[PDB]
Amino acid sequence: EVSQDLFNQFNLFAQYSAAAYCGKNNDAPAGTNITCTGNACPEVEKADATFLYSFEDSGVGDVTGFLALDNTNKLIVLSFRGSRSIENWIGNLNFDLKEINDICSGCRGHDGFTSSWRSVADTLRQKVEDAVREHPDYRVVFTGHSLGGALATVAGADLRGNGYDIDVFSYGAPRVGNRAFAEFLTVQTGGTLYRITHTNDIVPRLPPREFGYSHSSPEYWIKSGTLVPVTRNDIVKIEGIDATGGNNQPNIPDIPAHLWYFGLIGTCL
Repeated sequence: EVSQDLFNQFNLFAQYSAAAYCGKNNDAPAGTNITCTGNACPEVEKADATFLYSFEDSGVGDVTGFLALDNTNKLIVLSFRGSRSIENWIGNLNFDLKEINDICSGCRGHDGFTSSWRSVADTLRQKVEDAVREHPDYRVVFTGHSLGGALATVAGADLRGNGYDIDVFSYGAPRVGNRAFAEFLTVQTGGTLYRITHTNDIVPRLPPREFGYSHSSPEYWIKSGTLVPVTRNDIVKIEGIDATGGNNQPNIPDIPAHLWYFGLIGTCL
């Protein structure tokens, strides 16, 4: 159900997302080869991919990630790590909205996601700008898993428009705000958001719609199970804001489903 070219992209960026968690890169010197433990990011190691800027517990909501240079794939990748211990994050998750009129008219988004990014926006926007300068030809891609999918989606919605297309690839990210914010992210030009979901992952079901939240469209749903290899025939595109029968279905959600996106993610062997 999706193309090989999209599958390969989905795969790479899951690993850039898995590398946020899986070591060396929570803070390591610039220009250094990006590497993971326990086979989390072998397509990243295959490339000439190095760090530009590593950050850790930055900003108000403690944002951890790395900005990278990938000369093989010709990318400029800004990756965000989800929470260090996710089970707790989910449970402690507050559903408070807060306005974000600077991103889009009449848009409210998750107050925490929104304030954390808002707090590192200027340093990170800056760092992304110098990379664009140095490599005008390179594709600018934001990505993250979980909470990092949120942050990469909120940073993508906010930085697009300044002359460089921003592609977002988010893995099991939670909803990020209201219908209007959903509509903005569905149609916001200057980049494509690839909201990737997996079977019954619980994170995408949060925060609930009942608290004023909506999802972007479309959705790329992986149907293979936890710990099952993913192929191009296991992903199906699902169209419609708040669409159903992809992750958003009435059955019992699950945590282990959240840690398997193409491979192990959100946790390091």
